[PDB]
Amino acid sequence: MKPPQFTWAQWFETQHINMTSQQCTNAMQVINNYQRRCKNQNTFLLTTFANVVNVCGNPNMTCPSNKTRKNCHHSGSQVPLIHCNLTTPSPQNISNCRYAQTPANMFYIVACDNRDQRRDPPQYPVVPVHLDRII
Repeated sequence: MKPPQFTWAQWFETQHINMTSQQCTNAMQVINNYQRRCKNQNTFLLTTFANVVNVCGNPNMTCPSNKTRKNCHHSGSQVPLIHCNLTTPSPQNISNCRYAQTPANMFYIVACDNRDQRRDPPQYPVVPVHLDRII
């Protein structure tokens, strides 16, 4: 779920780029405090926002998660990543939700769209809006 103060691009950056600690339990507190629930699984890509914007310039392909959508783009190269998995729920005290961490080196597929006219910076006309698949 996206909180209202974020554009889709800003929420993508928060969930998948800005890993605020190398430890999943700490990093996940940010996502979970914003969306008011402990997310069951989440991938952080060890790459830059600018690098993902450049992936939006690669050829269009069908999104693995939706046969009807053609706004997806393959990374071309692999990147390091960290996958976080919920081990310990706590729906009445989100702070005490714990995670495992799994490091890997994989390709990724992102969905991209035109930026939010009012709120996204003009610097980037085309932005990532969803992490569709890791492969």
